[PDB]
Amino acid sequence: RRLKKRIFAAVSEGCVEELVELLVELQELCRRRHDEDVPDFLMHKLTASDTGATCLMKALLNINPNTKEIVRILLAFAEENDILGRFINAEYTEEAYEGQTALNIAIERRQGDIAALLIAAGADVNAHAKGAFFNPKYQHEGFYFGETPLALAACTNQPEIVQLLMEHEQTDITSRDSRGNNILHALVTVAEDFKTQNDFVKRMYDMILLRSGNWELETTRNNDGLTPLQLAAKMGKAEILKYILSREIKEKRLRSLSRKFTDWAYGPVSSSLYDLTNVDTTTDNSVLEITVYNTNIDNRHEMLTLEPLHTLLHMKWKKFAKHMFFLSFCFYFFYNITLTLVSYYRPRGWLQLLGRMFVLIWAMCISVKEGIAIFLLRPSDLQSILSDAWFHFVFFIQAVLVILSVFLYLFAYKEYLACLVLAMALGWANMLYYTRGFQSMGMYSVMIQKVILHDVLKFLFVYIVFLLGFGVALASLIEKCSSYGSFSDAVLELFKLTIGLGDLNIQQNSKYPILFLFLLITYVILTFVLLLNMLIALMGETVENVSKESERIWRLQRARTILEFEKMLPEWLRSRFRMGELRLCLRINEVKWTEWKTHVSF
Amino acid sequence: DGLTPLQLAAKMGKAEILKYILSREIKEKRLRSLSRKFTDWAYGPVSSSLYDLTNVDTTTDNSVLEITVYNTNIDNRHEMLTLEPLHTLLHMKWKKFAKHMFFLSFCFYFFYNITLTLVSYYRPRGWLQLLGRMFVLIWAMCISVKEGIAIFLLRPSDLQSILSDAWFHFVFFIQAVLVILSVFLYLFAYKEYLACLVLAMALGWANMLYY
Amino acid sequence: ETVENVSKESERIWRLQRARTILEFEKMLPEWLRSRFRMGELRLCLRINEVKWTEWKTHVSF
Repeated sequence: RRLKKRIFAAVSEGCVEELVELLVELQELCRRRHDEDVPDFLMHKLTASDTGATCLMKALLNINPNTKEIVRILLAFAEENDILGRFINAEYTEEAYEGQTALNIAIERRQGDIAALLIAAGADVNAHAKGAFFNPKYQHEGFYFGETPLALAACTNQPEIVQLLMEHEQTDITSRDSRGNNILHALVTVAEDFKTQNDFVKRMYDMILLRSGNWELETTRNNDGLTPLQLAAKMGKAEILKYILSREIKEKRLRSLSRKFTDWAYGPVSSSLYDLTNVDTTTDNSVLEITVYNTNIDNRHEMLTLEPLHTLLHMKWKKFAKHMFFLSFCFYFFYNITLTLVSYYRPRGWLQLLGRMFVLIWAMCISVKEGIAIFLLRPSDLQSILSDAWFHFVFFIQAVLVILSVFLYLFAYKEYLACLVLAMALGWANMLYYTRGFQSMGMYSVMIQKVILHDVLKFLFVYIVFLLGFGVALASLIEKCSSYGSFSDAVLELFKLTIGLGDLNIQQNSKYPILFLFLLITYVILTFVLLLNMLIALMGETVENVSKESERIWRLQRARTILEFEKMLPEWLRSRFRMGELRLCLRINEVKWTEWKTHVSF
Repeated sequence: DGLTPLQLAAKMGKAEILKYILSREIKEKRLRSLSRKFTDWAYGPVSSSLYDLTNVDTTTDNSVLEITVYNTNIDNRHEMLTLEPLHTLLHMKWKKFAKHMFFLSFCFYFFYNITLTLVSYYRPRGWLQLLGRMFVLIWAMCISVKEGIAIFLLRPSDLQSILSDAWFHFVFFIQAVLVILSVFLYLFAYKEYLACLVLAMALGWANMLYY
Repeated sequence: ETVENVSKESERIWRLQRARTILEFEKMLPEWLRSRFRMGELRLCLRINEVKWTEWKTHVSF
């Protein structure tokens, strides 16, 4: 009741003589045997009852210029009463830091010598700090480091303790923690995608993999089924991905770990074989399909520009995707030409039935294809971000409008013309999707979507309240017997007056003509001059901001087209795999006239 | 003037001395009551710390939050409103009780303007309008007296010089007095109530951009 | 020129207008219902907790 808090206050600040006198006094209080329990009474007088923290963690959490010898005499006292086997490896009891033993706090607080002192004293290294704070839901709620002391020494940039732990006998390196991660997935989750100056994590990954010297750390999957390569492609870290995909290590006994084998080099020309184990579309979930089909990252073009992704997409294009894209565009052009010629020569016999049937067949095909492609619209993050969720909707709406027009035409209903001309107008406005094949037209097909979604929806969501306010404030003072008779004619007159049409004549059948004229002049100064040109200043800002970022959007849209047309193929006709076994080992060759010349000029 | 060094450094707009004073961690004993932030525990990047809220709240009548928000004579007000314990204080003060009050005020003003629009559109060129005229008159008297108080406290006359929300008090008060003037001219024999009523309705629908 | 100069300075103006709305709605309350004060005595001592992933990583990387 009194010695426990006394020794807990004693261990904190570092009064050594008070500490050793209270430990020998605790030994005398232990000497009078109450014959209840040998270890539980010692734990009750040594560990706190609320948190679970022992005197060792309290010594380590509160470092001071006399912090080593208090741990040494405390371990000597633990060594004295035969308690050290269940004392130096004690964990928390609460479910917050549940598992955080003394070795983790020793490693985290940059105390390497105390860490080696505990590991030489018989500390456990396979401990798992599996508390909920250690594996939180997001990145901002807790410290995720893989809950092992080896990964904690690796992520906090202390390579001394990493070398000190890998040379130990018991420290299993491929130990998978609660999420499934080994040390390499934890190193990937800590790393930073932007090229910062001293990035320790690439060096740590390098030396840990070379110190292990086995393929096993590189290919174990976590609970989501992702290797470190697929995980670094998932999270969007371009530097670790660029290191892993092109890893050239030259000496013998570390050569099966390499992934790029340079075959021959001469000046700037170099031919090299890359490895394509998990970077293809052979398997169901790979680096190409991950780095193209993401939405949760921003540097997708920073990842799609490095080999063997760039040459893989070029070979995949010029082998079989260019002809499939131009063939799809030709079929959609003939479908829209046939729909236009049918809907223009409407009967106000035997020349239309051929001409109606191809339209109906291709409409049923397009509707069921988009029905499948929106049935797989499960993640609902593709809807949030601009990447090609819209065109599935518009193609499906045009197909169902065509088939609804045909089924209303074959019956006695004469409202088929509305559905048919909406189908034809939508079908000719959908041809801008096929302007992603060129380079100078992708910047013109993405601008429409960025400007409609960013600016014009905002300006219309403000302009509707001025339109409604002045519409009822003008229509309600017109005497019933000029043009402003109803609400829904005054709203049309104000819309005509906004876009430069319409008559701003004086004489409407009012009883207050000066008030009517003042409201009309105020509306024209608010929306013809102030609101409209402010919208055009905003649209200029959006178009300027997107036309300096057009080529990234075009490359990403082309890559998504590649992988969609590649998934469209059957299992046969995928006889276009890359290269025979060396492993797949795609052979590429490139010239680097900029790096060779600055490498030589020094 | 009744200002501590903390309130003075918030008044003059000096962000560096304010950032030093509000988060002052001194670690040795005998200089620990002078500290204002007590760091409770730290682990890697996660840190939990207790800050002090003596003169940084709205408990007293003149404090650092009320000074650094309600100023006009400075330019770096966002440089001061982004440091703790002001940022988390405004977030807690929002999500506890101010979000519901703001959305409730917006819903009441939307229903007041919908009722004013439906009354002023179906003008008689009986028993369906009197309910419909009376809620408009009650909420107009409430809004007019609220803005009358809020412009009665418009003493400094530097809030008029700088864009911060002196305009909307004027426009809300003008729309409220236009509504009550239209009602009092409608209950008499005057037929110039339509001018005041449609100016009130147009101003009431252009005032929804404040929300 | 004005719209370009204000749309690169919009988020400051929005944060300041939100803060003025907070303090106005807080002054609107009576003396009762200000049972939403921050934290009991240690002094008031608001407890906050934050992660600083940028300062920790550059502090560690040296």
